[PDB]
Formats: sequence, C-alpha cells, structure tokens
Amino acid sequence: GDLADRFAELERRYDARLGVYVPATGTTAAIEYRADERFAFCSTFKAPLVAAVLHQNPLTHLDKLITYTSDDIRSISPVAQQHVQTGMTIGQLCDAAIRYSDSTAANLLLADLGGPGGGTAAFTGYLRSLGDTVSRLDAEEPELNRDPPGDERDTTTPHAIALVLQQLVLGNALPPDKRALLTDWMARNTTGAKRIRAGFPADWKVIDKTGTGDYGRANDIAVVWSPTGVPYVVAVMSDRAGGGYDAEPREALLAEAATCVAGVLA
Repeated sequence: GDLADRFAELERRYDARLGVYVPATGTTAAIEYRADERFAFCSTFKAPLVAAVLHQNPLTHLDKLITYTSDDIRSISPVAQQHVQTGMTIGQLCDAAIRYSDSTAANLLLADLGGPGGGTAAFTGYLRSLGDTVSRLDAEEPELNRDPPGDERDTTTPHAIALVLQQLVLGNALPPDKRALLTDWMARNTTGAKRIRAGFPADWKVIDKTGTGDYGRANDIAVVWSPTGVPYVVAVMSDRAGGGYDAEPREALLAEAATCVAGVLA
C-alpha cells in the first residue's frame, strides 16, 4: 500500500493541499507528505511562542501581571477580551494563547520577547536556535493568517515545525519543568477536538495546537502517546488555496489525515 496515494486522495476529495510530517524513531519510519513545502503557521506558532518565553525567563516570570486595553484586542481573543480591567499574568497569557488560540495573548507574549516587528523577529530567532532555518514570522495577529499563497512570510514547513515540537515536548530544548508546563497547556487545548484528536483512538493521549487562516488554512501540530506510552510528533498542515482567500478550512481533512497516520503508527 502507499500512504502517499491515500494523502493524495484526501487532497482530491477536500480540494486541498496537505502537508504531513511525523519524525522517524528507532522503531518507525518518518511519515512525510509535502513535508518541505511551506504552509502558513497561523496559530500553530503560539506553541513555540510560549516555549520562547519560557526559554528566556525564570518560571517566576509567569506571575508577572500584564495590563492592556480594549484597543489591544485582536481577532480572536476569547480570554484576553474578558480581562481588560484585571490584566492577565504571563502564565495566564500562555494558557490562553495555547488553549484558546488567544491572539491578544500571543501578541502580548511577542511583546514580552520584544524587539523589532513587535517580537516577530525574536520569535523567528528562537526557531533559528532550534535548528529551523526555513520558518519565519513576519506579522503579528491577525495579519499573520492572511498572506497570499506562495508568500514565504509567516510560513513554516511540516518538517520544520514537527522537529521544533519534537525538541520542545520530547527533547531537551526546555528544562523538564518548563517542558511540563508547555506540555500541560497543549494537553488541555480546547480548540482541537475535530482535528488530530478526532483521528486517533481514545486510548492515545493527544496534546495539540491548532491554526486556522485565510485560503482555507487549517493546521494542527500534536504530540501523541500510544496506549503503551510511546510518543510521536504529528504535524498536519493544510490549505484550500484553490478556493480563494475565503475558502473554508476543513477540520475533517486534518481528522482524516490523522486517521491515516494513526493507522500507520498503531
């Protein structure tokens, strides 16, 4: 059988471009499909963003209270837009950025890195520190979701983002205490139930960060654990750019791609 044929059928059925990378292990081959093609990050960057903030700060920094205004609220900020009067701590912002894709939280964490481009250069530099020579973040939320197809701004590759997540959650890019916090936020994500999670059997653990954007973009980056505790990184990226800027993102495509991957990894 040929898994690439099955991914190609998904591309036909959903009128989509699909990208998949599951890094190889001692016991498994890599799964790679358009893995070196560029796809927009969309909100998937928020996972490594939180890692970047954890990397350069003591954990006491998570208690720092950040205040902001209604004018700082950006598409879409489910948590931040309810806490304009109270502010939110850096830890609360990390929680919101990962678990609710909170854009304002992400923009405030970018500002916490600081520097040119409101933190976007700093974020890209963090990825460069993890050996990622291809990915780049050029815009804050929500503009980073809206670049046209073929524009390299605000893109990654399935290969690149998977190897970033591999180092962050299953490697030693972060010390284990910081790694545990990133892992827990992704484990309690509220936005992913219809993406990779929907393709893996209930006895697999799934932690994830989604992304959605223009041109039918729909992404999910996950770490999964088999029922015996064997972990894999699963990066699935998609767009439906043939349908134009307002093409519908299709979560079902990611669920089905994940079902194909779960089939191989089971």
